[PDB]
Amino acid sequence: MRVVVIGAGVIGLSTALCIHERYHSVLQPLDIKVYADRFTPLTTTDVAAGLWQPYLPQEADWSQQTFDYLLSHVHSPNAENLGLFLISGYNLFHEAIPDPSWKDTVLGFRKLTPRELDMFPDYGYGWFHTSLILEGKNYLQWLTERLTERGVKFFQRKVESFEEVAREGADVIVNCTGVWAGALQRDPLLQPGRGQIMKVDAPWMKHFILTHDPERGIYNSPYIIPGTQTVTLGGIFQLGNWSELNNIQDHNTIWEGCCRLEPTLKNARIIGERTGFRPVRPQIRLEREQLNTEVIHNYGHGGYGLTIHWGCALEAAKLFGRILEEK
Amino acid sequence: MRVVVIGAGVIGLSTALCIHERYHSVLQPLDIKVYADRFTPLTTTDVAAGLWQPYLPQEADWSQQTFDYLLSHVHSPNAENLGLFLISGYNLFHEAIPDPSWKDTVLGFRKLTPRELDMFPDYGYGWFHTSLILEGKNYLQWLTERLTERGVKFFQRKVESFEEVAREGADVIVNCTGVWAGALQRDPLLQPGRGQIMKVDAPWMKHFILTHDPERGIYNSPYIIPGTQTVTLGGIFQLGNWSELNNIQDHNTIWEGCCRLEPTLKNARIIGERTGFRPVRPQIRLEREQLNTEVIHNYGHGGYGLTIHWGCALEAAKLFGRILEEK
Ligand SMILES: Cc1cc2nc3c(=O)[nH]c(=O)nc-3n(C[C@H](O)[C@H](O)[C@H](O)COP(=O)(O)OP(=O)(O)OC[C@H]3O[C@@H](n4cnc5c(N)ncnc54)[C@H](O)[C@@H]3O)c2cc1C
Ligand SMILES: Cc1cc2nc3c(=O)[nH]c(=O)nc-3n(C[C@H](O)[C@H](O)[C@H](O)COP(=O)(O)OP(=O)(O)OC[C@H]3O[C@@H](n4cnc5c(N)ncnc54)[C@H](O)[C@@H]3O)c2cc1C
Ligand SMILES: O=C(O)c1cc2occc2[nH]1
Ligand SMILES: O=C(O)c1cc2occc2[nH]1
Repeated sequence: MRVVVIGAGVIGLSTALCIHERYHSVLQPLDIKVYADRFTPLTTTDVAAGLWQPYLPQEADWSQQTFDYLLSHVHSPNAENLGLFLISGYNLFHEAIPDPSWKDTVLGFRKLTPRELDMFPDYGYGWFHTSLILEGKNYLQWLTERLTERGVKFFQRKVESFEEVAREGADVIVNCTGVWAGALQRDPLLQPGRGQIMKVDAPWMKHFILTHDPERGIYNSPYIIPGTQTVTLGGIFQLGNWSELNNIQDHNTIWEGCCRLEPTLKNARIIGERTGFRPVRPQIRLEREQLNTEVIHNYGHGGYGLTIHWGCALEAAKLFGRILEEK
Repeated sequence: MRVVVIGAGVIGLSTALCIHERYHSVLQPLDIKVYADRFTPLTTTDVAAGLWQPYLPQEADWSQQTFDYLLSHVHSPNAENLGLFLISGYNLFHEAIPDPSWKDTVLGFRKLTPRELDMFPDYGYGWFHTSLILEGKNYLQWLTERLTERGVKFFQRKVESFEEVAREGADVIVNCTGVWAGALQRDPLLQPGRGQIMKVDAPWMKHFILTHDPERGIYNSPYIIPGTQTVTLGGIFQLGNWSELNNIQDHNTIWEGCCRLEPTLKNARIIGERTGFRPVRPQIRLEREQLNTEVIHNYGHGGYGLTIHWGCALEAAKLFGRILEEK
């Protein structure tokens, strides 16, 4: 049993990891190799601030599975090398809207008192809550090391095709190709959703602030997310846009929006800045297909890959076990 | 006159700025575009620690042009913006060797003394001199800034060939594709010299230390070049290895190597870790070739492209002014 996971963001490495935790004891030899053309810190996953938060329905179970999972680890000392921690903060809107499904997964969820709404002249409604953050860059790095302990080998290649990989002699292929899955098997329902962010030095920001606006659309209005080192600013989401390139208006839009939202930001040193492509699909593709060869796809996580990736991996891992059960 | 520059490393952006800096006041209009599929922080450039030093005809001159031009700007306000500063430290050898030809270009060149030579107890000899560091990341940003205020537009684009660009409307194509040059036109002299590095936190390190040993060969023994915010630990050179993926054996090699050079780094926290491809050629190809259309080649700067970039950039400008005349 010779497995090739293609892809090395959060999705591809969790999966590999899950599959190894659960299966290596049960065969005989389990050989897993990962193929990506990009490793940290050059993946979409390296540009996510990594806040846990879904969109405003197995996907709910999955996110939640990942929340209970990370949380059960936040007060361990692996947590640091994971870049895992807890953070509170605001969601802000113009109009009233219903509580989300994750109401009760996050900690201490509630509506904002008028006095807390007094500080954001521009918003009429909000939530406060405690969530948690997984920095992509460290996460990816921790995953890397845990894989490398479990003797899992990496290779840098662009895979042109699944046949490429079956002919080398994979029995099982796991496609974790994020936004790039179309290149391998066509997907009219996968589109990139271009994001941009800046990293600024603002170590007094201890809260996340996310704003929402119906005309702007999802992930397209100011947000501010404190990290371990820098505070992440962003609020760019443009469907169908494949330019891996920082752009000047986006920079401004981010800067003006973020400073307006939080004037104190005006003196924060810009540290760096980056673009990525959220794998937008109306729904994560997470499912088996036969080629003689077996394929588990697991892409189309859009703007919530960190939030969900571990229910996905545990789910990809039952698919892997359902296969062997047919052998 | 339609001008297209391929590459956003120090070479392309350099030559670009420098071409525009010289001929914007004569044509009428000079329309300049940059096409690259990779920009900061994913070029080979953002990988260099950026320390000025050639090996041990024309390139000699180009290096000293680059070094003088950086010295003329070392005490200016934009040095910080540029990521440029003075640094001294050591070159350590097993045997005596001839003085290098840039002896008089760097400042205060000298032979190490007995007391100094007692500090590296594996090395019978070397030099101390004062040099400068031009930090790879900061520099490209600075350059993108100059080019952008200047109206040079950038596009994210893997160019599949010269004609495709030719057929758009380009009069001059400037070829700055580093190690990939050979994909646009076969060049069997040009090869990868993979290096890996780590960036550590050791801000008590105020000197560079280059070691050398022909029995490992070029860039293939330990080195410690301090930067603005961290210190680069290196010593890896692999001819023909095309794996962009940090390697654990190479990690150990650099780690063990430097902590032996400089025992003090065993307590240094590891910040990050990068692989790049040095465009290794027996010389820089910087020459004209007509394909119809005009092509200036500027690529193959091995492991001293920041050391030499302004010179080559000056020479590529020149070649450009000559193309005008003919037209
Ligand atoms: C600006 C921005 C902010 C974000 N913030 C958050 C956040 O706060 N919280 C959260 O939960 N999510 C966030 N996300 C969403 C999240 O970052 C992504 O949904 C998720 O990382 C995608 O993971 P992936 O592993 O599927 O893709 P990637 O990390 O992009 O990895 C896909 C891998 O597949 C490889 N690959 C593709 N094609 C091939 C090929 N043919 N051959 C070999 N390898 C191939 C690629 O090299 C890469 O290694 C954000 C996204 C963006 C853009
Ligand atoms: C570990 C390491 C340390 C180094 N340290 C130093 C140092 O201290 N001092 C020093 O002087 N030098 C150092 N160097 C050498 C230096 O990094 C290189 O000489 C220099 O970066 C080369 O710059 P570039 O413009 O040639 O190529 P690159 O940085 O690689 O830029 C090439 C560009 O062209 C693009 N491209 C290529 N083909 C196409 C195409 N078909 N279509 C569109 N775009 C294309 C790429 O995406 C990229 O943007 C170091 C190198 C390494 C690997
Ligand atoms: O811009 C984004 O993709 C984004 C920001 C953010 O905060 C929590 C989840 C999330 N996604
Ligand atoms: O590793 C390299 O390629 C490299 C190291 C170094 O120190 C001065 C120039 C230079 N290049």
